[PDB]
Amino acid sequence: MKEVTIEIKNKTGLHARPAALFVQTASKFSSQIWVEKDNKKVNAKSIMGIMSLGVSQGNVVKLSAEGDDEEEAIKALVDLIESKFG
Repeated sequence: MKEVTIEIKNKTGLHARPAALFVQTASKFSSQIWVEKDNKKVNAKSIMGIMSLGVSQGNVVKLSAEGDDEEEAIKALVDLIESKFG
């Protein structure tokens, strides 16, 4: 299991296209991936889960993954977030 604490810095946070890019990037991996904000942990592959988290610009979330490609999965999301979703 791999976990990372990270600040989301893009305008819309986890909303709009960035929200879709995020969901589709996690769906690329077989591992189960979660996002926690405050006290609420949701599935990173679920758009409804991400929306319910209400992640805005500047918010600090905790990404975690568990599976055969958990390291690659976390790395992929980190690189995506750090590029501010292109």
